[PDB]
This record gives sequence, C-alpha cells and structure tokens, in this order.
Amino acid sequence: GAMAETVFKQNHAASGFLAGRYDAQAMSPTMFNWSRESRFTSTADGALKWEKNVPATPQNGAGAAVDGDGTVFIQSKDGKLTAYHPDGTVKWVTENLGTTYTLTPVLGTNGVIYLPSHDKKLYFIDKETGNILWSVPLSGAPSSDAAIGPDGTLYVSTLDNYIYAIKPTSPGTATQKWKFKTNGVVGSAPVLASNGTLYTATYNNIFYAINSGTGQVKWSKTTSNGFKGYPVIDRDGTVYAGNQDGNLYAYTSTGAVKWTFPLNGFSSSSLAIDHNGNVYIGSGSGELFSISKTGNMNWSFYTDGPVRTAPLIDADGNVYFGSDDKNVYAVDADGNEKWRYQTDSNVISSPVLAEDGTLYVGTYTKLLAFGAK
Repeated sequence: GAMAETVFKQNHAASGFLAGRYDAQAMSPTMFNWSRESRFTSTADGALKWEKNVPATPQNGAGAAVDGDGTVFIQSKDGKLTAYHPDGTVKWVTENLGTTYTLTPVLGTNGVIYLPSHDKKLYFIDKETGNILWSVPLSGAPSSDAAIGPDGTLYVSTLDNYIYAIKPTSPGTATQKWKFKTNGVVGSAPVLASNGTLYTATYNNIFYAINSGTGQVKWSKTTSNGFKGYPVIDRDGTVYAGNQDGNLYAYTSTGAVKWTFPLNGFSSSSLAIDHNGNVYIGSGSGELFSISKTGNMNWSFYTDGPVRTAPLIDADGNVYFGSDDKNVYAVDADGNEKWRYQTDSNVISSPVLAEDGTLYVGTYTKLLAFGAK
C-alpha cells in the first residue's frame, strides 16, 4: 500500500534501541522497543472522531499498529484480528487467532504482521489481506509482543519461562536461534539495545542482560520485587525499568545502578523516552511521571486510578495516556492538562498516533479515535 511521508525510526538522539526489521514505511509498526516519541504532530483536542467495539485484555498495554496507508490493526479477545480503515470501517478480518489476552500486531517488512497467539502459536499474517501466511508453534503462551531484530529474528517471552529467538526464513522455515530458560515467570518483556543486549526480568526477582546473538547471560541482578512491562533504553545504553516495589530503576549497560526514582505505588505502565532524555511512566498511585535523565522529577500528574497505558509523546512534547479512572488524558510537555475524555472502561491499551495526528487509544471494550482539531 501507500507509504508514510517520512520513515519510522525506533530511535531519536536520546534513545538506544537495537534497530530492527520493522516496516519503515508504517505510521506506527510497533508498540514497544522504540522511544514512543512520535515523529508526528497532533492537534487532537479531545473530541471523539469514532469508536469501535474491540473487546480486549492487552498484555502490558499492547494495542494497535498503523501502516503507511493509515490502516489500523488490532487484536480482540474474541479471536479476531481486524484491519480498520481510518474512517473506522472494516478493511479485513481474520478469525480464530486466539482468546483471553491480546498482543500488538507488529508490522515487519514485506507487509508481514507478527502476532503471537494465546493458542501457543506465532502467526505470520499478510497485512494487505488478513491471510494467514503460516504459523509456528510455541511451547507456552506468549507473554510479550514480538520484538524484531536487524536480521528479522523475533524475540518473545512465553509463560513456561522462556525467552525465544525465532528466525523465520521465507516461505516456510522457522528456526530456533536460541532459547533461554528463565528462573521465574517473565514479567518484563524483551527489549533490545543497540549493543546487542536483550533485557528481560522475572517474578523470582531476577533481571537479565542477555546476548541477543547467543542467548547467553551477560549479567543479572536481583531485586526485592519484580520488574514489569517494557523498559526504555537511552543512547548511552542505560535501561529504565519499572518495578513492583514502587521505584523506577536505571541500570547502565554494565549493570551499574545509575539511580532509582520513587513512584508512590507499584509501577503500572511501560515507559516512553523523549529526545531530551526524559522518561515517562505511570504508577498505581494514579500518577504519570516525567523524570529527567539524571533522575530528578520534572512533574507528576494525578489521575483517580492506576495509569496502565504506556505514554506516547508527540513531536511537540505533548503526552497522551489513559487511566483506570476511565479517562483519556493529554498534557503538554510541562504537565499542564490539555484535555480529558471520559469513557466507560479503563483506558489500558496504549496510545498510537497516525501521520495526520489522529490519536488511537483503547479500553477493555473499545478502540477510540481522537481526530485533529
């Protein structure tokens, strides 16, 4: 289909994700393993453009992807993957793809969607048509989105306590590059840094730095409680990870503690990082935090329930997020409220921006679209 007018980049000057084989022509091909600072501006003012019924239980704030045409792809817990036109009408639908929990339909190159399924499978789906190209079995249910490496390898965690590195070779060879048995249930989903390290962590309180070429552990640390969600990585290779003990931890690429930052409650979302190195995270306290690269609070913004959406930053520094108080929120770069929108289900499916500034965000029951002013 069409291409976005500028290429998608996982990184800006202040982030340090491993560049992988994502659809560079897409508007938003991945939810995580990128800065979550959009290259697009938005004038969205809080007026709803449309809503669709999309029943879901997204893992760690998973949600929609958007290709170069602006087609919106989202999985629902009734077994469907649906492609929506920008006007909210349906372009295609494929059924029987997995229930109970949903994940992001990540867009790779050559128009392939990578969708792990609760049926213990990894689907490869044609984004133009919805056709299932083929699928690979997994030994346990997947507990992460598919991260894509520079050679096309897919990295996922599974519920039977593994990190998998799966290399697909067209038209139908799927190869275990390596598999790592973790000590405990994976709570921190795999993200990859520019130096080749994959980071993950378990509820036996172990945080791992793994060589993504070999699957061998580089170093590990234990903590009092478990990390959860998707960390962000800065340009120096420092990893910022939210912990259930109520702190954000910053670990350097060598495993040194750069700092910790208190969140007043369990970490409740995954992170974003802006091009000035500020990092953003939600808390079970109800607050969204903006924190500097040196660990100082820039601001906090209170909501009436846990903030479980990973925040999204636009090109002007505005921050979009949602809360278990059932509001979508937009604030400016200094934390000033711009608008809120009251819906009827907790806002937990993380926001996505299209090229024209349309903002998509989801609840347990709905996909919401907020148009430009």
